[PDB]
Amino acid sequence: RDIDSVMRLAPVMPVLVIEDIADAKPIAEALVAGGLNVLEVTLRTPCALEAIKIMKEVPGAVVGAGTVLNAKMLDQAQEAGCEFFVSPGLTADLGKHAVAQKAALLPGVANAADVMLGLDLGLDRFKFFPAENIGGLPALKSMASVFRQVRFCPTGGITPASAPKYLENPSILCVGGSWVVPAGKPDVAKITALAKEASAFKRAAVA
Amino acid sequence: RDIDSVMRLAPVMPVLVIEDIADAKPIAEALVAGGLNVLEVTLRTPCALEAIKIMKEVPGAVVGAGTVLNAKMLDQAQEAGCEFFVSPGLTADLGKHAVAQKAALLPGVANAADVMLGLDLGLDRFKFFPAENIGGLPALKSMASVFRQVRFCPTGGITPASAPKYLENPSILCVGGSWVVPAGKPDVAKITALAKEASAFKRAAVA
Amino acid sequence: RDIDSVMRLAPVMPVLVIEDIADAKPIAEALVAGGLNVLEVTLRTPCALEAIKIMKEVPGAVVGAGTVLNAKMLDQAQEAGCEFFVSPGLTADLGKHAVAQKAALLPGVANAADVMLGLDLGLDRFKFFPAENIGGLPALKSMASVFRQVRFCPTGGITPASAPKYLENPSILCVGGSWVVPAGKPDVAKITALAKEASAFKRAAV
Repeated sequence: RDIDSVMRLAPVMPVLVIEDIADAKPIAEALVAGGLNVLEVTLRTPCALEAIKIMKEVPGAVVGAGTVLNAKMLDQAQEAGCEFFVSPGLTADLGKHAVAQKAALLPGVANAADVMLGLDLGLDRFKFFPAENIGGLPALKSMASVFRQVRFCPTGGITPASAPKYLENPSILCVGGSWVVPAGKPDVAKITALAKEASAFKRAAVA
Repeated sequence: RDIDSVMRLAPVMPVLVIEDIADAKPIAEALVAGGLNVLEVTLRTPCALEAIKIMKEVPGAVVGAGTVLNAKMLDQAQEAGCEFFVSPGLTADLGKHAVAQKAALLPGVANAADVMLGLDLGLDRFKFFPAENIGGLPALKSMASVFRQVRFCPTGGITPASAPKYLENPSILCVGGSWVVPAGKPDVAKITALAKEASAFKRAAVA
Repeated sequence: RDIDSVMRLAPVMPVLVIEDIADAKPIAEALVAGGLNVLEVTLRTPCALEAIKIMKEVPGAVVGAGTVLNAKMLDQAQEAGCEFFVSPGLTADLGKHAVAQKAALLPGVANAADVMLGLDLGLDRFKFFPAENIGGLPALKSMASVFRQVRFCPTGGITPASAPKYLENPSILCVGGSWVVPAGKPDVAKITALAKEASAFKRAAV
């Protein structure tokens, strides 16, 4: 499954920071019950690859790795069973490797030079990151109107209040956010409710 | 003619999106009558290279291509007769190719690394894009005071109201804007009047 | 001395634009008397390498070069006696060269791709520049929370009022600023007082 398809499965891609492996299964189950099957587990905590291997066992879960900073990490996340890969930015190295490896990479962009490098490598789906701190929807629209063939997932500072505005733009296939898994102790009921709310967001884009 | 000379010809560089080839000659005539000889035709529409070939026949018109994403597009724009090339960002590839080809490229920058990559390739004139979404004049002043040898053309969200503020800064040679060719149906009188207005903007950099 | 140590010496790294070589010694003396020993002399003026050579003779001065755009300029700044190097951004070339040369480079980053390139080269201390124009503390926090191993010095639009907010974040080791050497005629008393004031900023990191 290529990255464009992953982006269309759900309106919101939860960005998970797993601080305790005990939380992995319940978080994943709650998200999936709520209709958010596509899970980005960030490689920001030491227990992240275990957490991935655990969520991967949850039926319906499409588990990816975030915070993939280089080819090494991408290779590790792959071995662990990740179906796609998110990185906060793009380097030529990470890109060339993802392409070579047929890996569904969703790399971060912040400006035209980033997208252009992406395009040169044969990539056309990017994470706009960190969205709210680098110009927000206005900045993304400017990029979208220049790179017509490109589609985005904005992440960074997006909330339940701002997500539907981004999703009204057809250049945006989904948004990333952590508001869906709050605090630090998992409340399966709260998570499932926030996920239901979020999985019902309308998108302009043909999903 | 090198890119610095192009930038000094006029205070405003119209950013044209030509949707109907019938409009190319009249738009170009109107702009040139108005004192805006330097025309950026964006490669955002299917008829853009024809349009360039038409405007190129207009006496006094200095026609360039915008939205040049890669070396392929640059080569095509060149074959078509473009005198200069604008891109929304800069890659090492597009840059090395422009330099090699002696093409007057005016590439987009959004931050210091972009400028630094430009400088390494032997380029010192950049488009700051999309200006109003990446910090505006305050951001551009910061860059300008660091890269003293560099000069800019900001494009992106600039209006008749903001253009003279950018043009007061001597690091700015001109600005790009699309306000000069409004709507989608050409009014030669309106265009010429808006161009006269804009061609009389004072610039610190050019008397 | 590596770059992480330079960053910890003082809370504020003055960013100096020396417009007149006569001003170099007095500025450096005043800053050092004020407890800001770490001086970044930007290579933005024609007299900057002379200025560096002068400030380098000032006892207690740790002099670096700023606005190092490439390997050539780094090598020149080195020859002139600089102990560390700051650049507004990072290129693979400048980075590879700094690493190869064991030079304490503090390069500018503005987004994740910049940091990622840094990390690939073995660097983990960056200047976030120009801070106030590319998202400020909020943007920096977003970066810091993604790149947990990295530490920053924000520069660009920082003031005495905002500097302590940045320094409360433990990902930030120090800030750069020019407010400490005002105007364009040096007032040794004003400079020393502003430097004392700035040298007493608390930092979460140190």
